[PDB]
Parts: sequence; C-alpha cells; structure tokens
Amino acid sequence: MKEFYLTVEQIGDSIFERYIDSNGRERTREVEYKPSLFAHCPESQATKYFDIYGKPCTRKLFANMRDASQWIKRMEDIGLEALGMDDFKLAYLSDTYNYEIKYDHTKIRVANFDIEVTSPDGFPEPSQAKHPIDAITHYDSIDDRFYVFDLLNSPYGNVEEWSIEIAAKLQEQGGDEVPSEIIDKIIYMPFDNEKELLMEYLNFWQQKTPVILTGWNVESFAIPYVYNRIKNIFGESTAKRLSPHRKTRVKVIENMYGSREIITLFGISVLDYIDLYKKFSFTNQPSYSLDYISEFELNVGKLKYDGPISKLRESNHQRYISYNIIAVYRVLQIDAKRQFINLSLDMGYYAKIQIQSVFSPIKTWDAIIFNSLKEQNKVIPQGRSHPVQPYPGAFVKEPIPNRYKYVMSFDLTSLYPSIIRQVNISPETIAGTFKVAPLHDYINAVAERPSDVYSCSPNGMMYYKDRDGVVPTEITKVFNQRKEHKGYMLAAQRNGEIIKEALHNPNLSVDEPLDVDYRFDFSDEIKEKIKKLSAKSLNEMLFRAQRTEVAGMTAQINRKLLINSLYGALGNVWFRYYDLRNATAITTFGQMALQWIERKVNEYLNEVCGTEGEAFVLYGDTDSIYVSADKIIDKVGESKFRDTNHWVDFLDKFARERMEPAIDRGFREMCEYMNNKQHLMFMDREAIAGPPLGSKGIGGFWTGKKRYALNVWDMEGTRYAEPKLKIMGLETQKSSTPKAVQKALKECIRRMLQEGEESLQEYFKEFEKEFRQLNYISIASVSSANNIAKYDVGGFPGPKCPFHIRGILTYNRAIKGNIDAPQVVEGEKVYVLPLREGNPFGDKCIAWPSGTEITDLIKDDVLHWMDYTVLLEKTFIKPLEGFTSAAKLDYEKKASLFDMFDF
DNA sequence: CGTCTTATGACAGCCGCG
DNA sequence: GCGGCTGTCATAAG
Ligand SMILES: Nc1ncnc2c1ncn2[C@H]1C[C@H](O)[C@@H](COP(=O)(O)OP(=O)(O)OP(=O)(O)O)O1
Ligand SMILES: [Mg+2]
Repeated sequence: MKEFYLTVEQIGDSIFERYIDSNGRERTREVEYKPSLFAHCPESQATKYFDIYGKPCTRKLFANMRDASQWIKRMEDIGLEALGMDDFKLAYLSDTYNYEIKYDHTKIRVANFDIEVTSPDGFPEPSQAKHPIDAITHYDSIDDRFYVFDLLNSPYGNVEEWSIEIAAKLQEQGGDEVPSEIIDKIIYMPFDNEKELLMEYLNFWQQKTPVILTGWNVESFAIPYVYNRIKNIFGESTAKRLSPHRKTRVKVIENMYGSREIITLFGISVLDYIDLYKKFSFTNQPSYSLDYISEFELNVGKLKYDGPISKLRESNHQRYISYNIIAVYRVLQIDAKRQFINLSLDMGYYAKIQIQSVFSPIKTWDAIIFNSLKEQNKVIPQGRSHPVQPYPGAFVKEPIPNRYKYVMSFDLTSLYPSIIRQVNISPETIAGTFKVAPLHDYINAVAERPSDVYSCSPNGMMYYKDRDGVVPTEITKVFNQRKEHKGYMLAAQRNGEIIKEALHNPNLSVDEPLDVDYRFDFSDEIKEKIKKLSAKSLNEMLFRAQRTEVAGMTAQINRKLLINSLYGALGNVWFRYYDLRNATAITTFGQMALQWIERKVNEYLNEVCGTEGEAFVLYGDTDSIYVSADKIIDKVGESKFRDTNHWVDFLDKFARERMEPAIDRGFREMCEYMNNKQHLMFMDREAIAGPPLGSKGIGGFWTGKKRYALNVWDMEGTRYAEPKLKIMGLETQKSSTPKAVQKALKECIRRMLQEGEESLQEYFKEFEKEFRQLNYISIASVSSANNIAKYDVGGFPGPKCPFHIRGILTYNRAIKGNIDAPQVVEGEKVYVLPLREGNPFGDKCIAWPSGTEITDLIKDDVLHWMDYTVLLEKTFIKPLEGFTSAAKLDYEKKASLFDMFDF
C-alpha cells in the first residue's frame, strides 16, 4: 500500500515526521529539509516555474530552513516579493506525498484519555499541579483496550483495589453498570505510589505513542496536568518524554484573575473532543460538561454519586474508578455517532496538513490551493498584510408581519460556491472592471449588458471564461463530495420516514432486522419486507437509519462549511489570496440573483394565476424564497382535496412540473445577461407548509427578518409521517432561552399552527397555572461569562454592566473566601435567575456555572428568593406576545361585550 | 498562528417630559 | 418614573 504521514514537525533545521511504510509499520524520520523559494526574474530567463499571474520565477534552493527564513526577511528588508510556501512543513509533505493520499485508519493510533485528581480546596489548577493524579483511563484504538491506572495510596486516602466483577453488576444490584461491550477490554493496573504509576504511564506512553490525542477537555486540563505534575516530580526532562521527539512548548496565558497553561507536544496531533464538537456539531449548548453532552447525544443518564466529587475516591473508590472509565467510553460513543475524528482525518489528508489544522480553514485552503498549484508548476504569492474593512453581505427581505396559511420555499444549492464557479471568480482570472449601474437596474434587467467578452458580477468585476481558476477548480471537488454525502443523508431520512409508517401497526412477529445499506432508497422488495416486521425489529432499523442520516449529516454539513469558508477566507486579511473585489463580487452577485429571481417568480405566478402585481414572494434571505401558496390552492378550492396529503402532493407536483422550469428559464437568462462561464444557479424546492385539512390552524407566521415558524409536511422530497415544525430565529431555537420555556413556547407555536387560537389559550392558561412548580434549572436563562473583570468595580457592578455579568458579581460576593464552591470561568456559560426585592444577595439577579447545580452554600436562599413573576413575563409572555401579535391572535381573551350574557 | 455579513432582542443609560 | 433611542452583548440566519 501507499505510504502516509502521521505527524510532522519543524525543529530548527530538522523536520521530524512519523509515518506508516509500505508494510503498514510505523516509522519516524529526522529530515534535514532543503526547501525552495522563488523570486521574479527578467522575461529572458528560461524557467519551468511561473507565478499565478503568468510571471517568470527562478527557484532558489536552500541548504536549510533557517537560511530560507534568513532570505525571506532580507527580501522584505529590500522590499521584493518572496514567492513560494513560507511554511516548510506543508512543502515537505507536498514533496514527500506527490499523490492523492489513501489511508488505513486502523494503522493510526488514536488515543483517548481522562485523568482524575482529588482536591479538597477547589478546582485543581494544572498550572500549579499541586495534587496527586489518583487515576487515569487511557483507551488505545489500535489495541482496542482501556488501560486503567489506579492509585491505591495517597495523602487523601488508602483504598482497596477496584473490582471488575462489581463494576459489571447493574446499579440496582449495587454495581456500576460498566457496559457489556467494554468489560472484556479493560486492562487494570493498581499502583502503590504516584511516582510508580506515573513512571509506568510514561513507559506505557513510549511503547504505545498516540498519533491523535483526544478526550474531553484534555487540552486545558488532562494534558497540562499530567505534564506539570510529572515535570514537578521527575524534572522537566522526564516531562518531555510525552513528546516522541522530546520537544515541548508552554503557552502561559494569565487571564486577568488566575493562571492558565497550554502545552504543545511536538510529534502529536492533539484534537480535544470539546473543540471538535464546538466546530463540527452545529449546536450551541447550555453547557459543555461531558455529563450534559452525553445526555443530549446519547439519551443517557448522569453518572450518579452521593456527595461532592472531592470525596468520592474516599467514599466509594469503586464508583470513582468506574466513572473515570465510563467517562472515557462516552466520548467514544459520541464519536461513533458523530464521526468527527473520521472527518478530521479526511480533510487533514485531503489538504495534506497536520490533522489539528482542520480547525483553521485558512490553513486548510492554503494547503489545498498550494498543492493544486504545485502540480501545474506554478508559484504561489507571498502573504501580504492588510487593514481590516467592512464589506457588504447578503440581502434579506423585510416581510410583512402576518400569519401565512400555505407556504412553499425554495433554496439555492451552495450559493456562494456556485457563484464562485458560475462566474469563475479567482485571484488569477480577473479581467478588469466596468462602470456599474444602480444594482436595482441589473435586478430589473434595464442596465446595459456589462460585457460580452468577460464573465461578470454587478460589483463591476470582470473575469475570464477561457482559462479556469484555481479556486473554482478546488471548490468544485469538495462541492461534489458534499453533494454525494448530502444524497446519502437525504435517502437515510426518507428510509427513516418509511420505517416510521411501518410501526403504526407492527406485525405480531419474532423476526430479524434486514441487512441493508441505509444510504440508498429502499427498493420495492425491501419496502414490502418492511411492514411484515415487528416493533422490535423495526425500531432497531429506525435507530440505524438515524445513525446513517447523522453520519451523512456530519460529512455533508462540514464540507459545506469548508467551502463556504473559502468564500469567507476571501474577506479575511490573513488569507494569502485575501481580496475584497472577489469577496464582494460574490455577495453582490448573491444580492442580484436573489432579487432577480424574486421578480421572475412573482411574474410567472401572476401570469399562470391571472392577476398582475400580486406579491407571491413574502420573504427571502441570501439565497431563499418563501412563496405564498394560497391563490394556487384557491384555484381548486378546499373541496377537491381528499386529505392533507392531497394538497401537499399537489404543491409538490406544481413546484416540480411548472415553477421549477420557469425558475430555470429565469436564471439562465441572467446567466446570459451576465455572460458567465457556466450556468449553475439551482433552486431546489425545500418546504411545503400549511395547516392540516379543515382545521382552525394558521399554517405559518413571520414576526420580522430571521424570525418565523411554519408547519411543514415535506422538506426537500421527504414526506414526514408527522408534520414537523420548522421554526427559525424565535426563542425556542435559542440556547439562552430556559429549557422548559423552549418546550412551552414550542407547544404554543405547534398549537397556533396546527389547531388554532382555541387550543393556544387553553394551553397558555395551563402553563402559567403550573409554572411555579417547575425545576429551577429548567426555567433558568443561560448566558456567557464574558468580560467579568472589565465590569468589576472592586466587587460590585461597574458602568454599563450587563444583567448576567451583574449576576456573576453577586455570586462571587455570596461565596467570599469559600474555596469549596465552584468559581465561574471566563467565557463559559452561566445560569441566570432574577431575585426578588429585599433578598440577602444584594442584587436583583444571580448567576452560576451551567451544567452544574448551585452549591449548597447558597442553594436554598436562591430557591426562596427566586422571582417567578419576573421570569414568566420576561422569558415567556413577552416572547409569546411577539408571536401572538404578528399572527393576529390573543393567547388570552378579549373584553367580551358579550359577557352581559353570562350564565 | 487567523471564514464572512445581516439581523434580532434583553438590557443600560440617556433624554425629554407641567 | 416611564416610552423612544443608541449602543453593547449574546446569539441567531444565512
Ligand atoms: N458559515 C458560513 N460562512 C460564510 N458564509 C455562509 C455561511 N453560511 C452561509 N453562508 C452564505 C453562503 C451560502 O451559500 C449562502 C446561503 O447559505 P445556505 O443556503 O445556508 O447554504 P448554501 O446555499 O451554501 O448550501 P445549501 O443551501 O445547499 O445548504 O449564505
Ligand atoms: Mg443554499
């Protein structure tokens, strides 16, 4: 098989690479790399290398990288361009790996660990690292074993060995419920002393050296902590054993309050799972404690223990060890579901970068573009510095705030990348400019055709159609990968809906979940095998369909991000090809394209419909249009449709067979009008929304820009067995909104759109009646702990100081000197509750770390002094009032004037 | 070392207001 | 002692 890299580092004049040879064995190299850079030269200077604009360059080979850096600064001291790849690590991979990398993941040692550390005086700081590590669980993907390092003896207790037999037992038999799947994969190692455990851990680290280090929060806790603890006991030299190349870096970043350390292990790609989640998950969570995320991702209970963690090792060492194990395992199950490491490797090897550079899309693209550029023997520009500058973005329509009964929506397939292609927008494909008319004339088609030689954008730019661009090129490859995985995702989602109808009446049977690829549309035979199955068999099938869909999701949405991020890279001063003429060519074209097609969509329907000058497009954002479908439904009445599904099928058939080709006609005309390389503007039918047949439900409603809800029956060819609410922007969708309140506002919106005004008031009346009974956490608001320092007037609120910030200050006074209480960390989320007048906390509100409960020290005061009236109005009724008004509804009851007829 | 603009709402403080 | 406005902040939609 082909050879592929594991890690790579630059150290001085030596490149340190770990890799896999033709055999699948893992080797290392120390390479004394001889990089090449480039400089322009006169025309008559024969050469194979040219810059991207067409200009001759001579290659300058160098003895070593220091000398190549020495040259880059001198070229600037003189002030001439130093073209080429300034980052020599990427150049070396590009040299060593002159092909498309296919990689054997089973040969890649992904390690996954967590440590435990008892502390009676509050959170154990890794900076200091002043407490014993009393447990570590290190899972190794190659061995497929969890290595448990256990400390029987410590200043904080002498404990007996952990019993696997006990750990296996269920928590109702008095055990730990450590999963079946992992009981035969634990290798357990008790230790008398710390020094011993550590040394063994280090030796173990040497023979099973992690290529990808991951885990929950390891980057800010685990890694730093083991490093410093080992460093303080055995000296810094021993600590460096953690790096296979024996080189490390300490990035101390003293927050305005206390210390904080970041350790770089050369030779290892640390991918902390917390960061991979934030980037790739497309969620904004109330809290990021593993405990919370496990719940959310896996529907799986909180690892339970009595008393505080600080004395679990002494109370119940058995539990203590088991939780450190299951903690490791959970991250493995989350990744089984989400595939973020899989993703990371894909992009990583695709771009040919260090795996941990998947976090920076600027890096990713620089390497993709360089590699692509290198094979055509072209020289890349030098990165140049730039001031930051605003530039205009997308166009959003102001919708008339109303109820909407029948709504059909349409959206462009990857707008900004398609534009990039359609127009051939790239650094080296720029043809010049042209005098631009008010954009509203290009929208209307009045303005002079800007050029009939060059491909154009309404911002005034012109592009070549002859030659093809680096960016269009590279953006197209990844787009197709996106497209493929989107295909599988959407199929899985349909297969999901087919299984959902099957369990409306499952065949009384003892059967077998079918052996099938959930990525593809269930064929007839298998659909007819489907309904003959049992609930047990069918649920397993659903579960699996769902796991496929989610996996397709990840692959799809993250590749979508990467390309959209190429666009965003164009508007970013740090990007080698940073360029605002291109960035605005994209967005301005986006604006024209969205309004242009509004006009056409509005024109065609007024035609086919009968009237003239009726606004059918009620709304649109960047690349979407939401068309009102009332008058089209009105062209057959309420009668002719048997059931709900009959008018859905209709609209779908109408969109597909009448509207779409009209759209297509419109967009290819615009393509001509703009003289673009290729027509690539596609609006796929997205949503079909309305009320269920002969019900008093409102279908949809807009409140303003970015704020609407709809009742959807079909989303992009998927015919849900249950109508699903599509809610955008409203507080139900915001992680700041209290949990129970998200659920309530949602049941409301579901009530307005499906049932009607009647149902709303009924449920509204119930909710406020029961409100005071809800769990304080479930009804707390969430915010981020930012800039506490800045607003701290020596203990009290400063000028301008925000609500949640104010809440945090009151907390910190109410926990003065108490070091057992959880402090609040900068940047992390807090729960927020308002306080009643006269409370003993001083202020009108309080805040505490989210994902956790408030410490007992204040727990019972906050619960007494809690302010429900305020909470209900600010968090539930104000929001509901917003929705209510727009929809023309009341959520309560008007002044009868017919009350005179009571009883 | 470093994706982007557009837009909403909860709040704070400012200002006018017999 | 408020409703209208502006700016800061947190957080959505694309
Ligand atoms: N995270 C982002 N960064 C930069 N630009 C974005 C981002 N999200 C969206 N955009 C811009 C460019 C998109 O093409 C345009 C419309 O976005 P959107 O419709 O969500 O997806 P898309 O049109 O790129 O693909 P698709 O509609 O197929 O999911 O808005
Ligand atoms: Mg789109």
